Amino acid sequence: LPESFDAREQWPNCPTIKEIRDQGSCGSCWAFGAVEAISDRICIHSNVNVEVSAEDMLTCCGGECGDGCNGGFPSGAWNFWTKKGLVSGGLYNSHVGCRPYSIPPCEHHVNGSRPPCTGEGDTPKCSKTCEPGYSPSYKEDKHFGCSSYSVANNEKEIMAEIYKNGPVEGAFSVYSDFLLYKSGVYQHVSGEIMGGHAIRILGWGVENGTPYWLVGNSWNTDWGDNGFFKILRGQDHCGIESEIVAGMPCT
Ligand SMILES: *[C@]1(C(=O)N[C@H](C(=O)N2CCC[C@H]2C(=O)OC)[C@@H](C)CC)O[C@@H]1C(=O)NCCC
Repeated sequence: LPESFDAREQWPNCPTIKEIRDQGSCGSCWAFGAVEAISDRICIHSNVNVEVSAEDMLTCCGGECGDGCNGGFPSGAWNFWTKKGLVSGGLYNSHVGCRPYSIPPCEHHVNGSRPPCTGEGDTPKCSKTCEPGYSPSYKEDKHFGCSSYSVANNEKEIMAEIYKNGPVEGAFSVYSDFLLYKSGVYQHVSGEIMGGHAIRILGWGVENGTPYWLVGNSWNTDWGDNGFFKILRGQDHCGIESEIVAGMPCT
């Protein structure tokens, strides 16, 4: 395996890999890490480009994935993709796809022009219909996964999975010092625990002798490094290597 790897550069024909979304004032990271990676993989293994609906995942999976805006289970999300499939749907107010995200973007621990985020956000309804004007129907717009699996807590295996099949979803413990991340390789040194956070791992590298994972967060582009961040790799730091999940699209 190479010393560094950036899925954005390796798969130029898949622009979703470079995208950063905004989960808004809702604990839907579990859903975002999943639909983002799934969007990437649909493109990688179908060379079609689809903005997979975070809304569909968040609202219609149900108990199998956890508790909507109150948190969820990454592996459960990929299961939903293989069982019920996912329709398309872009950013809030984009009118792109069957079910665009319904929760407004906000400022995640940074100052900006958008309203500040509020942890208080209710899970939107599961509506099996597409926005007006969109075709085909909800049922016909479903994209299915044909496998859902969990990658072992093994650096090399995780790198191999990304190298061959594309970005994966992962999760780690977020402490307050992570909230102010701006650059460099993140390593937890202080701060109260905020909770578990699901994200998208799209590569790896070494910065100043420090091995890291290239990760895309779902807190918009003005947080961190243009929406992305790097975290220590190889020591299951904050559990970053302990909950890796992925899957392959049908056909
Ligand atoms: C993962 C999750 O969404 N985490 C939270 C979060 O990202 N936000 C909620 C409101 C807007 C976000 C923010 O800006 O937080 C600062 C927080 C708690 C993480 C830092 O609860 C979700 C998950 O599904 N839980 C289980 C772990 C996989």
